[PDB]
Amino acid sequence: KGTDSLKSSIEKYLKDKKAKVGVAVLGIEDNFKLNVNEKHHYPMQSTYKFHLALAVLDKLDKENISIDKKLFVKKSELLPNTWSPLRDKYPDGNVDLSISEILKATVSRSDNNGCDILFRFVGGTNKVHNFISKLGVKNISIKATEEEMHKAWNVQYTNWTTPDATVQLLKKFYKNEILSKNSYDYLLNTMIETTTGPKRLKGLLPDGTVVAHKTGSSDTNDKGITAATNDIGIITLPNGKHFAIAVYVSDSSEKSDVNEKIIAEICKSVWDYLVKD
Ligand SMILES: O=C(O)[C@H]1/C(=C/CO)O[C@@H]2CC(=O)N21
Ligand SMILES: O=C(O)[C@H]1/C(=C\CO)O[C@@H]2CC(=O)N21
Ligand SMILES: O=C(O)c1nc(CCO)oc1CCO
Ligand SMILES: *C(=O)/C=C/NCC(O)CC=O
Ligand SMILES: [Cl-]
Ligand SMILES: [Cl-]
Ligand code: NA
Repeated sequence: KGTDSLKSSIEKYLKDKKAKVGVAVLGIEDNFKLNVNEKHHYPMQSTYKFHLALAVLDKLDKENISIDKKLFVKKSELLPNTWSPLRDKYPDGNVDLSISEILKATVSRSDNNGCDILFRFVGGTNKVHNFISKLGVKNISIKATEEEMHKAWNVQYTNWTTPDATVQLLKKFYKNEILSKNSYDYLLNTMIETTTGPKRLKGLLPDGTVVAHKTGSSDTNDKGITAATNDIGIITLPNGKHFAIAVYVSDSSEKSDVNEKIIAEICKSVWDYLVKD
């Protein structure tokens, strides 16, 4: 037992769930670790917008470009029929939008068009892949823009991660090992000031728990398979410490609300273990 009855407890919970669920927990201040179903590749869906914002913010820090500089977005780039509050605000495109505003839409509101704008800005999906790899985090594949993921069903499975790689990226980011102080502060606040995934990592946590996170979601095909239901981020414990956590519910046959409950229950049991010192 110890941190092992916790792993065995999560495995027991996953036994009857028709899905492949990956889990990873990394203490921030204290060196706590937990893995469930780790040697597997889970599609990231919109969670990889976190990695993109990192590459964006790093490019700004390094080239000394202000997050306030404006980018001209062509109307042809605000694609329709994809989630994009940017397009809904500026339906005619051909507009100068600050990188700050585009980041906000991409991270806090999961803007697909904002995401693809920001991929163009850093030089494409492969540039983001290199940036992550050069940080010393392995087993993250970043190959498809949001536009490419909305084509064939298979294409989302080519943006994949291990759960371990995510918590490693989260904790590097949180301990301010990646970005300038101003860039760190900005991305953190956009990950706190989100309304997404209310029933995921946050669902069963006490009221007022600080949760900086990024969700991702996919469709359900006609054999009832939801490819990806995800939530990842950093959580504050009652004693003021933090832990990074990622839950990837992949290729689920379960109903949608069950898929989020899986994230919520798993995170809740981790929350209870760590709340006991
Ligand atoms: O001491 C604590 O507060 C928690 C914790 C939090 C993660 O930094 O990590 C260690 C493992 C555990 O229960 N401790
Ligand atoms: O098709 C596109 O790429 C662009 C463009 C100019 C081409 O550089 O003009 C229109 C506005 C828009 O979205 N289109
Ligand atoms: O727009 C959102 O709030 C959002 N959230 C997710 C992850 C699943 O909750 O994806 C999106 C964009 C469309 O999928
Ligand atoms: C952000 O999580 C992505 C949302 N939509 C992606 C798709 O619709 C692709 C699923 O087939
Ligand atoms: Cl273009
Ligand atoms: Cl409460
Ligand atoms: Na999302």
